[PDB]
Amino acid sequence: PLTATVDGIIQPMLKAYRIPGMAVAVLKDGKAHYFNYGVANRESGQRVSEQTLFEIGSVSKTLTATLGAYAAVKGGFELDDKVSQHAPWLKGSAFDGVTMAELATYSAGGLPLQFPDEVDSNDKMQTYYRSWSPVYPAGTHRQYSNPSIGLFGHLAANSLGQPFEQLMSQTLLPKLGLHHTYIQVPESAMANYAYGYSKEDKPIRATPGVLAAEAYGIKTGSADLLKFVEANMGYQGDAALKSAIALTHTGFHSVGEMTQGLGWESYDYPVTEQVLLAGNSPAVSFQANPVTRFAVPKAMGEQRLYNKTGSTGGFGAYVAFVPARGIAIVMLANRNYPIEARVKAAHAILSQLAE
Ligand code: NA
Ligand SMILES: [Zn+2]
Ligand SMILES: [Zn+2]
Ligand SMILES: [Zn+2]
Ligand SMILES: [Zn+2]
Ligand SMILES: [Zn+2]
Repeated sequence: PLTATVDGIIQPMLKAYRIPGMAVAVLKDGKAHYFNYGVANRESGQRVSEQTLFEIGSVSKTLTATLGAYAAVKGGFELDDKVSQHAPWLKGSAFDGVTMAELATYSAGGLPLQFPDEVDSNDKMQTYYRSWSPVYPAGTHRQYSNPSIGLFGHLAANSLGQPFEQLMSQTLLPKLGLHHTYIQVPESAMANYAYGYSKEDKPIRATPGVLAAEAYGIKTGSADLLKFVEANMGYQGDAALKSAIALTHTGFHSVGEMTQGLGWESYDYPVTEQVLLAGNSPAVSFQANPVTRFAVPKAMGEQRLYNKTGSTGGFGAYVAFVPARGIAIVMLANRNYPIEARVKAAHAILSQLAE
């Protein structure tokens, strides 16, 4: 049984981690199912719905990756192009020796998790990339990195002659049928925007930063985010967007049991909880690891679990889907609670959905 299942997993988790609100959406047998808990705003008491806007943090990277793939499919660049081919200001830099695909998959050579301290203007960002010295040879190490995929999204949008935000809001989101998903939440929708809650229980929301839109800037609810997942299960429409989504299901290297694609990370299905936790642990996400290189990028197919974790100061999100079994789960919360718990919860739920 569906509702009691989700409730049984989710609600104890909300109490244990003091999660004020969570929106959950699952895909099964071709239908969306919504389960909503608690409040978007603990002081007003406004209840969470599938239309409540959450910061989804790095789940945004899957949309950025899709935009990037779309630009590639439309001929703005080839994934194997050197980065400086698409960044005149980077010619002569280390990015002469880095591909767009490496940049998208955090394997450029040791770009850090966050921009350094005062790399926080466009002009200082440009100087930063220009003067960057690789820690590792290109394509040998995976180090999860906002600068890395941030630059990828930025240059990809530029290859079509548009700012990232414009290409996302005027082309990609509308073509995916996502009309309630935002990089900047309009006044008209501000009523739906949840508050995040810090470790100290203060209401907070993410602020704009250098390449923040690209790396972790999407606000959306569970309904829209599930629609994006549905497009990843079977999109039939514009051939280009279909081809783009297909590119995000391509694997470029692996780290242990996890295969890195564009935005999505995936596992061989069926996958155990232990393997899913490991692939999403600090061991993989907060340090550089040598990769298992692929002879050529590989279409990963349907017998996979695809996922992405996402966090901001006040928000915690998780998404996972399994195309061959037609199941997916979206979990959006307004507290940045341990990824470990997100993963157990989702695994327990998906396990039941499969059955
Ligand atoms: Na069974
Ligand atoms: Zn239902
Ligand atoms: Zn500054
Ligand atoms: Zn630029
Ligand atoms: Zn629209
Ligand atoms: Zn696919």
